[PDB]
Amino acid sequence: AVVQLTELGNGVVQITMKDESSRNGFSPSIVEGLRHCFSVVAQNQQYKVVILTGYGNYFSSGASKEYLIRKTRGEVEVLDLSGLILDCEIPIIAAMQGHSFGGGLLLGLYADFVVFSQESVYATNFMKYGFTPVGATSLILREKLGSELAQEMIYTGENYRGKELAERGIPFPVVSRQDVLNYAQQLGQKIAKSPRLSLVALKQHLSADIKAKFPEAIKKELEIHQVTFNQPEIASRIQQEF
Amino acid sequence: AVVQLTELGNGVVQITMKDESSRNGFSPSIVEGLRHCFSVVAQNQQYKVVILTGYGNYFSSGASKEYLIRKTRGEVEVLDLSGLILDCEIPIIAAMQGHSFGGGLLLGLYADFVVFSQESVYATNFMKYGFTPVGATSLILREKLGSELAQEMIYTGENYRGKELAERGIPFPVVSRQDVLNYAQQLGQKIAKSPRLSLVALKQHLSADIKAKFPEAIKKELEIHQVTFNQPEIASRIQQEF
Amino acid sequence: AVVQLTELGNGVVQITMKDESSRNGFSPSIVEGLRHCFSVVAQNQQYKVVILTGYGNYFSSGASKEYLIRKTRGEVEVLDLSGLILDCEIPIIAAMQGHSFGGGLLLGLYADFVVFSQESVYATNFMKYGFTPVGATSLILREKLGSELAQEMIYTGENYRGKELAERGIPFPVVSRQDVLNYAQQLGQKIAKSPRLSLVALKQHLSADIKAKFPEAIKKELEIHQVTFNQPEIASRIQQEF
Repeated sequence: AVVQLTELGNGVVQITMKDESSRNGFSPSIVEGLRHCFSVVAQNQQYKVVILTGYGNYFSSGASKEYLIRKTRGEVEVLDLSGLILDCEIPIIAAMQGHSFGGGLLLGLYADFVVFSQESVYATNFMKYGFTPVGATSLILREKLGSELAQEMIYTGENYRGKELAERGIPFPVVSRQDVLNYAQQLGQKIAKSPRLSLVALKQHLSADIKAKFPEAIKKELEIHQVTFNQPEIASRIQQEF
Repeated sequence: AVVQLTELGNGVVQITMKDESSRNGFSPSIVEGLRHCFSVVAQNQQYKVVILTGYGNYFSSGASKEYLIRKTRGEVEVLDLSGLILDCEIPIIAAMQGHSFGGGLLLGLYADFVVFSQESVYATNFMKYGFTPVGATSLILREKLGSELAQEMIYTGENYRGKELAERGIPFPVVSRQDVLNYAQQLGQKIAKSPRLSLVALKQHLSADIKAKFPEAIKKELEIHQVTFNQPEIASRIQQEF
Repeated sequence: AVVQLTELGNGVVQITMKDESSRNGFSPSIVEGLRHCFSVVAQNQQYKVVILTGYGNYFSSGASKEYLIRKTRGEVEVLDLSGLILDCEIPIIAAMQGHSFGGGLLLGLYADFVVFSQESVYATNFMKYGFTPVGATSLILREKLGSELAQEMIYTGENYRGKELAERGIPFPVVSRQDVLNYAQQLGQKIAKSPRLSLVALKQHLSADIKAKFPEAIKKELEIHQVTFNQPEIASRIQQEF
């Protein structure tokens, strides 16, 4: 119920994340709804484009600070949602009409096209808490945003408004929040003019370089994360971010 | 006669494409003239820079729609003009004073330096007709234009004015059509100040990464093109583009 | 004495190059001071960030023309200062408050973060004299500046003001000379908020791709440099640059 799939016509579908209690964080119901909605897409051979979007002021909050505290005590797994986006056969547009944090930003950046909101806040959060990324952050961020913006965003963990990112020349559209989904929907109908077979073939071809590097990047980042996350001072740093 | 080589001084030469009947498309006379002019360059050890340019409102139209229709019926080969640019020992400047479409855009983007016209139209056409690129489009476009502009241009097949491309921050000069060739000629004399041996050595060095990936990229794209081009609905899509 | 290390607080240190006789060129005292100051950093496990900076109107002049003349006669080694920057365990910010030429520009571009001065002049000098780069120039410049700016800067050897580079959209900050060091110092304190272990781990991770390509790039460029540098006309070209 927190993640709904709706048909927009011409094989364009929308996956909408709405879990207001967690602010579209990676809650159990969000992860279940995403896996369900994307498996529905996988069974359907008529769909051509997916637009992934959130609700209100939120695209995706990623892992909560509560989750991170549970993790310092080894009570919870590392979540890897990359497969859902990466193994989807058809192009995905991430319409990030609201804020995206940590794994929430990665969730959008794994997509084939990304639309930012001008007013919203975007962050690879990890180093805000003093530890290194997971989810092949380095690979995807350097590929999509360029190495210098990626490097600064990764080292600092700091928050960037959509408009600040445009001003530093990211290749993605950065429009007003009320325009984000509409824009994605227009781009979606544009792409969906093509035969589905060509869209599937093209996506596989264009993704091959990143796809080939991904398993190793994921494993390497995790090795480093497990070391840096599990240092004594980390729990207290997380606490100071509440 | 449709492709002429002229000496500009200081080892800078110009290859001018003028086939008005086909609009500088890949006509038999254009392909013959290009192969001839570039083999002339290959024999000459005095030349330092080539400026490749078209006529009037056209740099290069690539394969005609008529050619594509002949191709749906297996009457014509896939044209691969990459060798002519890629195997040239000396730097080439593509002065694209007019429109460049499909293989015509690639023809310019294979060059070491590229100059765009503000008013002209630029497209990787393939997906306009519903099928995937040939000629290592993905490789070259992502390398020269960045992955996000490349991806959008490849998925859509749509037409972009020089000025629209500058506004989205491509690293190439985008000047008025009447300025394109002059600009290329000035850059050409600048480069030609260097010893020819250093120019040849530097070009080989800077090209090595792309050169190493190229045969595989070419083969892979062709494999996919042969599948997507030869689907039943394609002939009719081409027909609707006349 | 020409290179001094000073502590700025919170594990941020500054390495200041001041050899006014050579204009911060790669003089014996500059190379000795750099090696000393960086080995001091290597022994200290408390430091988190280094800011590398020059004096007055100069960051680094690289190899003098006098040195190059000695080199045409085989009297001097090729200098490779890359190790000092590349083997430093902690992030380095190159605050290039003044001009940087040839190996002097590379010295800064090897760093994890780079700040340019608006008014200063920046050049990969090699081809100004008619010969090819050393120090993995192609690798680092294409990675940090993008292939098209890198290519033009490498082919021409020409001089670019900080402000000209910003106008062509380099991802680095380009601020007034009086602001360069302050800016670097602020960025330095920002980064130094993180645990040193995470900073060391992250730097290694983010550097791995370039680090893996570097020995081969260095060797390949040197092979080509040794050919192009040692051609008969080169000594006279250097002479005309005095």
